[PDB]
Amino acid sequence: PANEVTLLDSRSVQGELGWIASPLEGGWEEVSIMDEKNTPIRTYQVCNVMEPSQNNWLRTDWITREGAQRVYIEIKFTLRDCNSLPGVMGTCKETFNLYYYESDNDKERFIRENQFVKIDTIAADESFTQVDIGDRIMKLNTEIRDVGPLSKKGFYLAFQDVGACIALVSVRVFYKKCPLTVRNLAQFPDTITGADTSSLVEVRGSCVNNSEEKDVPKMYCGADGEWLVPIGNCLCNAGHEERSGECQACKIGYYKALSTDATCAKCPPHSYSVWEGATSCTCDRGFFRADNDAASMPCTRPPSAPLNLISNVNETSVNLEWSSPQNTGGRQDISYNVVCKKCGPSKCRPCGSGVHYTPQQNGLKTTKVSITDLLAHTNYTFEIWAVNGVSKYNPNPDQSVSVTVTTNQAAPSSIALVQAKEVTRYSVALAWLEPDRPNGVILEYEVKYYEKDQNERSYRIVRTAARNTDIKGLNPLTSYVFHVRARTAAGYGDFSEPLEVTTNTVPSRIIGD
Ligand SMILES: *[C@@H]1O[C@H](CO)[C@@H](O[C@@H]2O[C@H](CO)[C@@H](O)[C@H](O)[C@H]2NC(C)=O)[C@H](O)[C@H]1NC(C)=O
Ligand SMILES: *[C@@H]1O[C@H](CO)[C@@H](O)[C@H](O)[C@H]1NC(C)=O
Ligand SMILES: *[C@H]1O[C@H](CO)[C@@H](O)[C@H](O)[C@H]1NC(C)=O
Repeated sequence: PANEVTLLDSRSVQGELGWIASPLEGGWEEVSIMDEKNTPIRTYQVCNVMEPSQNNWLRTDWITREGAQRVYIEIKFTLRDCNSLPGVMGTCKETFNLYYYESDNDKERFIRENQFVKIDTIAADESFTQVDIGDRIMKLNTEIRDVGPLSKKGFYLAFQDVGACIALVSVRVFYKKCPLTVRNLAQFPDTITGADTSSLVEVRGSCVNNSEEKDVPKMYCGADGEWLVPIGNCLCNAGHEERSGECQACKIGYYKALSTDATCAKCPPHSYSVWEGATSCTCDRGFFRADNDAASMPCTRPPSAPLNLISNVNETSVNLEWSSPQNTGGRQDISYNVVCKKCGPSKCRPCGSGVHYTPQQNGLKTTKVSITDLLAHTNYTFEIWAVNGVSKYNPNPDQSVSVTVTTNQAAPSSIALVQAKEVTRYSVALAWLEPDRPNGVILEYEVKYYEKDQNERSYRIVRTAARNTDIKGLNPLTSYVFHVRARTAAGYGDFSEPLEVTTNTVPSRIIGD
């Protein structure tokens, strides 16, 4: 596996591994066993089970420990049951002994007779047998033992047969490491396991490119080569976000302003980021951000012109009313500034004075202002400007609309004749005269209507340029009241006397059928 590093494998070793036996003859014997396919595997067998005592040694070649302290030894072997051999009770054994000795000499010519250390007496437990199909062996035992802590450049493994009936099929020697990994944006290197089978090796992580440490990244390498639960983390730098084990630049159109931010966010309305790894979003053309700001908050724009600009005049005092613009851009910080003028295109200077202008004349949150005390018979002109937190960045006169007005201009008279031209079950067509004395240019007419009955009465308004209108979508057989008034730059005339019209049962020709 990725957590094991093989120091020796007898099955890999080609062509007579070869191993020192003592005695050289009559002890452990090398013989090749045939697998399913392909090549032979060198094994060692002895079954000297009729002898009173046996001491047969077999020793590997020198094995480097590399950097390992704790080394594992996996032995696969077969064992013939003493009971299956006739009359060998008392001589025959079911175990063999395993030893090692550490050495800096990789060239030892003879098996040592003293300095070895016993790893264990190895027994085969029957119930743990495996079927090995590859080498054609029905009952194979596998036992693993471990040694350490190892301090020298290498070591020799030795097998002592005391009188068993045994074939050593394979020997694999290895150490364990926790494999290279990335955890919480910190890299942890391949780490050789500790000195004992219980050891934990503390490893400090390194921040990946390109991120910064938040809390010191640390993780334990367990002796089984598994990492334990890490602590600490690194955070992706601004303009980057965690993907896989890496901090990758924010994708086009996306941004991350601070390292403490989780992931990349798409640029908010009317801002964009044209480069990867963006920490900011450039405002779109015609769009801005106020000094009081969040780069997460969308860019905004100066509003459109205020709507339904309506003038009323009384003597020298001009009262004005308007409505919120169609496009705020948008923000709720909108306010209005009024602009006075005197002309009658060229020149038209400010009319500068100490006038009011009540309540404000600038930075105004309401839709009304009353102007008082300016001079009497002259044409003035007003611009009402819709303002917001931006527009100091791009002021334009189309953030305002104008009304030309004449002071001391009288309001128009009332209408005094309004007629129902055609009545159907759902509609009333109206027509009316111009007022006797418009006293100026008529800008539009307003029809006001409602149900005669006060309960469930809804007041509605229709505006028109012409002197007629068709009021549609009404209740049938229902009594309604209509009034009309005209507007000029001097304001509204008084409404006409009420005209009462009851819808009838005449079919609608629009609906047909
Ligand atoms: C305010 O402006 C109006 C519109 O221009 C002026 O009315 C015009 O006056 C001239 C003569 O000065 C006439 O020839 C036009 O026929 C008028 N226009 C209209 C209403 O049709 C008015 O004179 C100006 N008043 C002041 C005091 O400047
Ligand atoms: C002018 O406006 C005020 C508003 O209350 C009103 O009292 C006064 O009657 C108006 N003048 C005329 C000519 O009616
Ligand atoms: C981070 O450093 C690596 C080398 O470790 C370098 O190759 C790379 O350019 C850096 N990351 C960026 C900005 O792509």
